[PDB]
Amino acid sequence: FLVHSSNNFGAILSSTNVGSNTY
Amino acid sequence: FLVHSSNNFGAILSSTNVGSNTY
Amino acid sequence: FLVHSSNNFGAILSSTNVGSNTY
Amino acid sequence: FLVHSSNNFGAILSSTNVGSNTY
Amino acid sequence: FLVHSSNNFGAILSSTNVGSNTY
Amino acid sequence: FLVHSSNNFGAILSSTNVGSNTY
Amino acid sequence: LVHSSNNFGAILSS
Amino acid sequence: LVHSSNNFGAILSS
Amino acid sequence: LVHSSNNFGAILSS
Amino acid sequence: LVHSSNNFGAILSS
Amino acid sequence: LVHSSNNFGAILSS
Amino acid sequence: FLVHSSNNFGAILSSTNVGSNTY
Amino acid sequence: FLVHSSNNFGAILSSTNVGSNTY
Amino acid sequence: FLVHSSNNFGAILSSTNVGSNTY
Amino acid sequence: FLVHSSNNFGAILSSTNVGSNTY
Amino acid sequence: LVHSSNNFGAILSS
Amino acid sequence: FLVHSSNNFGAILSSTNVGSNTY
Amino acid sequence: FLVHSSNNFGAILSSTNVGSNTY
Amino acid sequence: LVHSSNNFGAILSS
Amino acid sequence: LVHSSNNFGAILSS
Amino acid sequence: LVHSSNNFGAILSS
Amino acid sequence: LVHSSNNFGAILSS
Amino acid sequence: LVHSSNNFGAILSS
Amino acid sequence: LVHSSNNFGAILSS
Repeated sequence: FLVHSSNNFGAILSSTNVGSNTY
Repeated sequence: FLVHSSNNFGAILSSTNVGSNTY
Repeated sequence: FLVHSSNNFGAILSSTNVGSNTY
Repeated sequence: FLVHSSNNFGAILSSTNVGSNTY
Repeated sequence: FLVHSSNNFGAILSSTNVGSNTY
Repeated sequence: FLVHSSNNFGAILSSTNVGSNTY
Repeated sequence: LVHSSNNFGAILSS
Repeated sequence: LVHSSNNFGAILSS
Repeated sequence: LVHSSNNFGAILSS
Repeated sequence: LVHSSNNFGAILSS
Repeated sequence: LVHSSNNFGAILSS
Repeated sequence: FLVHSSNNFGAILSSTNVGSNTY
Repeated sequence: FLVHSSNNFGAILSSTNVGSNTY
Repeated sequence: FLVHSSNNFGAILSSTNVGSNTY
Repeated sequence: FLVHSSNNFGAILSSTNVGSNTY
Repeated sequence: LVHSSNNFGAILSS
Repeated sequence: FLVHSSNNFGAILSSTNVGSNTY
Repeated sequence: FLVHSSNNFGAILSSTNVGSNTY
Repeated sequence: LVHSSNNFGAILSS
Repeated sequence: LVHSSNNFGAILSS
Repeated sequence: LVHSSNNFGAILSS
Repeated sequence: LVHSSNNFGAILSS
Repeated sequence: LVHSSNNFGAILSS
Repeated sequence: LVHSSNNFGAILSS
């Protein structure tokens, strides 16, 4: 058998910025 | 058998910004 | 047998902004 | 047998903005 | 047998804005 | 049997910025 | 005393 | 005393 | 006393 | 007394 | 007294 | 005086997909 | 004086999809 | 004086889909 | 005086995908 | 008294 | 006087993917 | 006087992927 | 012969 | 012969 | 013969 | 013969 | 014969 | 004969 187990107990803050390109 | 288990117990804050491109 | 199990117990705040492009 | 189980017990706030493009 | 089970016990606030484009 | 186990108990802060290119 | 067998749903006892 | 067998739905006991 | 067998769902007892 | 056998889900007892 | 056998999920007892 | 001038003479194809999140 | 001038001479195809979330 | 001028000379095709959420 | 001038003469193809997160 | 056998998940007892 | 001039004469293909996170 | 001049005459292909994180 | 003075709009002559 | 002065609109001559 | 003075818009002559 | 003075816009002559 | 003075925009003559 | 004075933009003659 195959078992994928993910357990998260903490706060996560993710910020992603893509852009600001001048052509 | 195959078991995918996802467990999240914490606050998650995600911000994504795409754009601001001048052509 | 195959088992997909998703369990979320925490607050989630997601903000997505796409745009602001000048041509 | 195949079992998809989704369980959400927390508040979710999602904001999506698309637009603000000048041509 | 195949079982899709969705269970939501929390408040959900979704805001979507599309538009504000000048041509 | 094969077992993938991921356990996170700490706060995670990730910031990603891609862009700011002038052509 | 709560006994649950083959629980695929969400069970909430208070 | 709550006994549930083959529960695929949502059970809420208060 | 909480006894759970073959629990694939989410069980919340308070 | 909490006894869990073959628990693949999330169990929360408070 | 908490006894867990074959626990693949997340168990939280408080 | 202040002059904002935007001139677009080419075809623009924009595709945006937001979603497909399981909780 | 202040002058905002927008001029578009090309075809524009925009597709936006928001949704497909399971709770 | 203030002058907002918008001029569009090209075909525009916009498709927006919001929904398909299961709770 | 201040002059912002944007001139685009080429085809632009932008694809943005945000999502596919399992909690 | 906490007894855990074949624990592949995360167990948190407080 | 201040002059911002942007001139683009070439095809631009931008692809952005954000997501695919398991918690 | 101050003059910012950007001139692009070539094809640009940009691909950005952010994500695929397991917690 | 096309003469345009202070053109803020779009002028198309064919 | 097309002469336009202070054109803020769209002028189309064919 | 095309003469343009103070052109802030887009002029297209074909 | 194309003469342009103070051109801040886009001029296209074909 | 193309004469351009104080050209801040894009001029395309073909 | 192409004469350009104070060209800050892009000029393309073909």
